[PDB]
Order: sequence, then C-alpha cells, then structure tokens
Amino acid sequence: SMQLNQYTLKDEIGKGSYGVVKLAYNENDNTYYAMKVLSKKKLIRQAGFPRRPPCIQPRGPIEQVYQEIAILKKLDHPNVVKLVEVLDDPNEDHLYMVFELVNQGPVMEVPTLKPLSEDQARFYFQDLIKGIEYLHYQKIIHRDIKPSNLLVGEDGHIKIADFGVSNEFKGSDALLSNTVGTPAFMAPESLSETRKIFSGKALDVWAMGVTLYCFVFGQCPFMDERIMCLHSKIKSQALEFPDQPDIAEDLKDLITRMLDKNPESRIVVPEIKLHPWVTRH
Ligand SMILES: COc1ccc2c(-c3ccc(C(=O)O)c(C4CCCC4)c3)ccnc2c1
Repeated sequence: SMQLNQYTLKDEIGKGSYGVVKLAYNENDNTYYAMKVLSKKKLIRQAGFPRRPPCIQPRGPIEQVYQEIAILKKLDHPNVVKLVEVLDDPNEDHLYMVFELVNQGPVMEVPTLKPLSEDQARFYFQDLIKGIEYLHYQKIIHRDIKPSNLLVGEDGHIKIADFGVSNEFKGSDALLSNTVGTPAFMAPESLSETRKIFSGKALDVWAMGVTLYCFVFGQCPFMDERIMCLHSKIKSQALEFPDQPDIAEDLKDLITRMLDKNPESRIVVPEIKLHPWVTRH
C-alpha cells in the first residue's frame, strides 16, 4: 500500500475512461472510500498533440477534468456516485478524487453469458431512470451510459459512475455537432457525416436502451468487430431480439421505443418512467 495524507491506498478496484480507481482507507473516520488517481500531464496527452496554426481540438484539454469535478460537486442523489474530496496541489502533477465506496462494483461487463433476469433488470433500470432524470434536471448529460459504469452498492441499488466525459449544458438541451462514447452504445444520429446537430439527452436515452438490452441478453443489439460495420448496423440494421431467453412483449416495446433510430420520435425519460413494463412487478 501507500499513504496519501489521511488515506491508505490499496488494490485497484476499477479503471474507467481516465486514470485508475483504488480502494482507500481513511484513518480519520475508519472508513473505506474509492479514490480515482489521475495525472494532469497524461490527461493533456490523451487529447492528442496540438496542431500547428493553419472536429477542432479543445485549446485547453485539462479543462474537462475540472468540468467533471464541478459536475460531481453539483450532484447529490442515491443513484449517482458521491464525490467527497478532491486532493490537488497546483505544483504537483497528480489529482485525486475521493468517492463514497459502492461495494460490489460494476453490475455487468458486456458481453456476459450470465444476463440478469427480467425482474432484476427492472429493479436496476428503475434506479437508472431515477439517476438519469436527476442528471438531466441538473443540466448534465452523462454520455457514457453502459452497464460497466453502473456500480452496485451494499443495498442492491445501482449508482451511475464515470463522469469523465459528462457535460453540463445551458438551456433546455445540449446541442452537439459530434460526441464521445463507447461505439456500441452511440446513437445513430451521432455516427454520420451530416450538416445537422443533435440532442444530447436523446443520446443518453439511446444508451439506456442498449444498456437495458444488455441487462437481459448479456450483449448489445448491434455488434460487429469491424468498426465501420458496427456503425453501419447501428444506423441501418433493424432491432431484433434473440429467440431465447424469451422476454415480455412490454419490455420489447420499451426497448424498441428507446432504440428508435429517429431521435425526434424516440421515447423521452418522463415517458419511460410511466411505461407499463417499468410500473409493474
Ligand atoms: C468496488 O469497485 C468500485 C470501483 C469503482 C468505484 C468508484 C469509481 C470512481 C470513479 C470512476 C471513474 O473512472 O470516474 C469509476 C469508474 C471505473 C470503472 C467503473 C466506473 C468508479 C466509485 C465508488 N465506488 C467504486 C467501487
């Protein structure tokens, strides 16, 4: 182990888009936390080398980690991770973010041969709806919703984690020309060279749909090892359900509406919350 102020850093417990997460014992309150460890110089290099003056690269890449911190400081919800401390010396390269620990870790790593039952998928999906509606109300889009970023706590409820690429918008929605994400979870409107911008909140809904499909089938609905073919399938392949496991028709309807390739007609979170599959047991 190693010592960092009042914390004793132990094994790696996660690795997200940036940095690594360590188990950290706080000697002041005899409690374990999760500590994300980052290198400022490594974050700057991850955005790419800057271009000589003549999809524009941001001028100051280090601003995204400080946006992530500002976003996390704003959020207090039982289905969202809780940032408790930031350790950041301006004369040091490392940055540390301390979170309340969510003991069981990620709910699923896609693909899996052990999907969730329909009733357990509903319980976790109800948690995901609560967390996402709260983020959207706080004018936050997550941009990387997938099962591996949903942590299961001691209480069996999930918390949304990995805000590394999250964005705060002004107004009613985020207006995007391009976006980040895990390709198998990216919405079709984000994968074409077009003149048209798209809604950030509808990207999160599409990713919730791919997540729910993963919860019950253990793999994404559109999949290919060849990136160009994956993008083509997301944009042009009709959604299909495997013959087994057999799932309820109302669940198929909900997933179909979340995975509407047209973001204008795609179901919105206030409607998802009242869908018959979500409100029954
Ligand atoms: C038991 O295992 C864990 C692992 C990560 C945790 C975290 C945590 C903190 C920050 C990030 C991030 O990269 O931004 C992450 C990601 C790493 C991969 C999954 C999401 C997790 C928080 C609280 N309890 C955790 C418990």
